[PDB]
Amino acid sequence: VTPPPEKFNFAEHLLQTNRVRPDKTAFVDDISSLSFAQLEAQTRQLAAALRAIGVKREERVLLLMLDGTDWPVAFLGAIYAGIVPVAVNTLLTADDYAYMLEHSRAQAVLVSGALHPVLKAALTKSDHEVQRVIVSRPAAPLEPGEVDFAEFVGAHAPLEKPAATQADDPAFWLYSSGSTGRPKGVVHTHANPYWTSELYGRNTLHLREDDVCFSAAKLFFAYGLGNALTFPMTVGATTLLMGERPTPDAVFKRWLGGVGGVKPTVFYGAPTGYAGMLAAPNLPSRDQVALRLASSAGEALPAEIGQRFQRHFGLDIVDGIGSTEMLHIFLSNLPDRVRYGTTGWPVPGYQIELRGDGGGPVADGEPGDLYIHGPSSATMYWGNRAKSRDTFQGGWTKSGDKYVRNDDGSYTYAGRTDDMLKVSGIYVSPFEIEATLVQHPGVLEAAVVGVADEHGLTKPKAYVVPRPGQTLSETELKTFIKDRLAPYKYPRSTVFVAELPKTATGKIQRFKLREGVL
Repeated sequence: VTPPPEKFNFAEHLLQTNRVRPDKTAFVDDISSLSFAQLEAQTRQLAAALRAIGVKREERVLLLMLDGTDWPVAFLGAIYAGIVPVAVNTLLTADDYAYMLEHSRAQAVLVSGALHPVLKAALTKSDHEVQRVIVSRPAAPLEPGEVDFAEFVGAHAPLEKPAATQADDPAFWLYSSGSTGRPKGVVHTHANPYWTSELYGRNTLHLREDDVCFSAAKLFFAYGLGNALTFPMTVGATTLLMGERPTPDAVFKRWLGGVGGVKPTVFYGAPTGYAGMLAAPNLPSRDQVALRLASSAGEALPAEIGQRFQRHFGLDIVDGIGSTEMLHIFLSNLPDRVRYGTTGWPVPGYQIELRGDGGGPVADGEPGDLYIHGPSSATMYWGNRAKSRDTFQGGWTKSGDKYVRNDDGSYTYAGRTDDMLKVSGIYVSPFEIEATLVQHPGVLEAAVVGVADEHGLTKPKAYVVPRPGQTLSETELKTFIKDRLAPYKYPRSTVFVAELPKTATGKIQRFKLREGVL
């Protein structure tokens, strides 16, 4: 793969790529579609609009939007102007977004109607610098300071040239959270999504122009931003976008061609989603779908889920691992070479090392910490030198995963180095769930650990010591957490116990709970 030139604007790169196919559908969702020509026009008009309200090169804007055709216009429009969109999870709290408005110093926000109320709460409580709120598909009346996205884009002529950025200039941010602390701003450059789109989307998955891509993983996840924006725009594929939660029924409606008159040929999602689908009584039969490739990431794929999907569909599930910091997948099975129970082989372009307790070599078959060297790595966590030094170790990026290398050069997941759980293929801190539980007045102490469900997928499980002399049931505890935590973070079971295993010092020995001591 030839490196991008040193003067490079990633949005201009994607637009120029598709000037050969102006009338092909680029994006379609439940209510709208954009051809590549329509997309380029709206992208450049948004770039002009953001400049006209005074947002400058290198300044951030926050992009808080459900998946839909305005999302790539927002993302590429900022990037075309050399403005840095900070693309964020749409399931967070107002406090989370208040922190991100302050930390990013966002100068504008591009927000979906359905998310405008949470964003208003974040604006009201923070010391932000937002100059304008641009609301895609408002669901309630707007006030001064807020403008409808279509009217904002419609009111400006398209910007005539892109910002003259360098390949290694910041292009956008994603946020990534650890087991404690605030989300970290992962800064990615204009070159980074060129590399993941060429090395993984083109050269590993062999995506092509006549594909119809559809990702259950939203565009704000690094995985979904490549699956359903940077990868298909790189080869001129059409992409289907869906605002709503990806249940088996919502995904099957789209597999069957129920939206936009298109049937997806490439599907991406998490092992939890694949399991939920394979369990659905109305799982489509193979002659009803046009899928030719099924990608998974977000948690290790249990072998039985891959084997059952292959038995049913005649397609393997291609499991790979990436990270927010590496932008997309660096270690993966191949479409024609899948070894279930492993995450396959290094993606060409990336070097993988396993390091032991002193940074040394590990023998094959021994677990080590996984480090990655490749050209799509983020530069830093913005404003956090300490955590940047920990993760970005002279050219190598620490993932926080442990892995074992097999005799055929494949790699098998061996756990985390930092207490995080991957549940429904999304990071969940057990300490967050425990902080929620202990705020219930009937709870004395709580410890949360991951336990495999019946399909082999990790779910949180909570061990709770009730306060003597309050009554407290499992039902009350479920009600309490309902609106306090996202549904993916719900413990799959709660076990009431009289005490928890502790060191001599009073530290909870979480490992003893995982070993089944209670």
